[PDB]
Amino acid sequence: SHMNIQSIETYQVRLPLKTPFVTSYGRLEEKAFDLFVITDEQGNQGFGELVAFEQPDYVQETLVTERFIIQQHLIPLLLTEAIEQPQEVSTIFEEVKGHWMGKAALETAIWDLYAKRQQKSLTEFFGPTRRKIPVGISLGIQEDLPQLLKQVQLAVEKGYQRVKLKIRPGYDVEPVALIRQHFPNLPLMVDANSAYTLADLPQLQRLDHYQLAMIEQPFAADDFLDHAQLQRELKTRICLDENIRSLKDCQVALALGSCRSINLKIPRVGGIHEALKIAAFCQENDLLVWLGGMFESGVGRALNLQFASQPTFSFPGDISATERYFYEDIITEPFILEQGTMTVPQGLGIGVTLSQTNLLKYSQYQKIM
Amino acid sequence: GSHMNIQSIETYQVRLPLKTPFVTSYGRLEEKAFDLFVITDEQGNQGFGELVAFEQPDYVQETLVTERFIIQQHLIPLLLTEAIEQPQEVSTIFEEVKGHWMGKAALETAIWDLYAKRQQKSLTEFFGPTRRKIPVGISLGIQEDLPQLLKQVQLAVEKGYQRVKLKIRPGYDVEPVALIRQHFPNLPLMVDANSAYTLADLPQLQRLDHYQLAMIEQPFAADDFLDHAQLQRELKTRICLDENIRSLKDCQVALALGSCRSINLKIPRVGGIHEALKIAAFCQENDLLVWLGGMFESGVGRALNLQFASQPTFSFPGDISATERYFYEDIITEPFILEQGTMTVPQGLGIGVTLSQTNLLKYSQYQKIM
Repeated sequence: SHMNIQSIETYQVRLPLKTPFVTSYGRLEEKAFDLFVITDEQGNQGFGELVAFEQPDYVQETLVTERFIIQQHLIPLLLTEAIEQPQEVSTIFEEVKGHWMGKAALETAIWDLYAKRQQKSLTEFFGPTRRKIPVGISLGIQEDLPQLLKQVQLAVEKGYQRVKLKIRPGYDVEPVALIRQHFPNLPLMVDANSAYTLADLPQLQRLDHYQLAMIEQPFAADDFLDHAQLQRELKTRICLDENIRSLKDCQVALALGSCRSINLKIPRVGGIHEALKIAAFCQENDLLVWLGGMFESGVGRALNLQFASQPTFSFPGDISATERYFYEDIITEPFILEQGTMTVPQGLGIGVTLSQTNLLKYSQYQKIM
Repeated sequence: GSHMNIQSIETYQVRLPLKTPFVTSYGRLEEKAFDLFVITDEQGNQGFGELVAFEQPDYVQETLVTERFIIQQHLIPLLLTEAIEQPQEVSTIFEEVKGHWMGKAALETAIWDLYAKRQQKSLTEFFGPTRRKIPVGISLGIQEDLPQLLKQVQLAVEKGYQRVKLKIRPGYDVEPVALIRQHFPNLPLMVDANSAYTLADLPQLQRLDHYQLAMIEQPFAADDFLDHAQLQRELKTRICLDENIRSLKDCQVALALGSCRSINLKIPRVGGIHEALKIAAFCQENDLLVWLGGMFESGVGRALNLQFASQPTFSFPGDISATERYFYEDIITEPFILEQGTMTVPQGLGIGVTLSQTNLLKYSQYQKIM
């Protein structure tokens, strides 16, 4: 009675955004994502989400291309061997190069399935975990400092224990100074989104005076050497994102001295097994690791909350209630956020149940096998 | 004005019959599929480029179908946003697209070809010093029957090849190498490890260090820099990286970690000619032996490979062969000349080839994108 996949179903969902995306390729009025439902011989069902964007701006994977790699190469690989432990999936997919998000979509669903098989919450496989966890908040560029200061104040009023400010060349030292002045002990970090170059090192060093938790990806998404040049000169921890796809990338960053913090995203790293290996390595080498979001639906969000609930993830991550980005979700229950703290879903697997009514109005169904 | 006004873009999805079908985890492939792109300006000049990506993501992540999609959905629209004057502008235009190196190169290489023709020059006139004819190497798979192996090496040498590449595996390395170095103590020989080894096999690889090998290619994982550096520090022989080198920055990291002393360069894998030129230069500046690898290109990609590899910096013969070595027929009108291990570099404007309308009709599906 080993895990014997009876069927695989998928929903191509398009969830309306409260704030549509503007990309170099056009506008996006909704976040598109594919859901995968893997049913075993027992009737148990594992849920997974393909979160890849519709354009290769953040990273190379896109929804349409990963969707193809899943049906043409990954699913066939997944269906050849009987799986005993979810950790075996990463090994099974090993022969497929790249396509991390496509792998994660299927791999995370197998972990969910396995958990349900054991009649346990997936959290039971992540070692010690919290029931509720503080989450951070991120503010975009606010040229009107007074209003920005207003935002931080409301953030603190709502109990958020950490704040992230997006930053760019002509907007960094001034706004960070203002917030550090009105909030001396507030955990603060900045997000440079690759907006700087090595020539801006002088400017970036000024931030060392404001006790920031970290400065995220100031240089190119594919750079290690420039970041190392900066990290050597900074007391503040530099954080990498796009560049960290696996345990080995963390090992290369550590070797080069590229950073002292890692932004971890399960889909970007290919799944839970890889995310777990990366988190363990960061713990052993003083690399502050935290979890980031990717506009996931409730399916991916549930998993993020559970994974981020481990004590290790002490720095509040980028996780919010689904309604922060959407009007509705495709799962039946809402996540509860009270004073910057969210409850970690309990219940078998990821602890969420699909909303057939909403899936019916926002998605296209298809039985792969 | 001196800008290339693109009037039309045409594509051909080709499937060229292989003399030896591919065997993949997804099935046998009787032909090498690839897409050709033709970019015509207002003067009637036409640039040719090729999308070489395999039909499965086993070598590298890109696949023919997915890159084909990225090209029409993202790259072509981007390509058409500026009135391009210099081919170097393409890689900058494409910079915002993450990854998709092979898709980028397909169009980027066509623009270089178009520009050269526009300037009334052979593409070689843009690669600095270049040779008219160049020696190419030969590859040889695993051969447990040493006697025959020695026979094939004897054949290659008799045929003029000045370098041989042997596929190697954990229980098959020193044996065939020692045999060849004993019968050809002066022949340039390299070994392709195809990521079949692990760091624990160090002692076995060290034994190879005493056969004057030009290099040992990617003994460890395709995405590894650190294990390779550990090995490299223990060997006199040059370690060569491939899958892992997508840009100049990747070479900079490899050099900083001491991962290798040689680079397998493939234009498609690197995103085009511009990045390839930056990589070759950095290699020449840092004593990294660079050579051109192959990807079963049709005559379009092959013509470019010969022209780029003709630069004297590419001292080590690369994996470039006549199209006949892998295919029955080609989609260009003329076969490449190969005499005693030496191939003729295409002269003529751009990459110097003309498409075979007859063969394109036999082996491809046409589509006018713009």
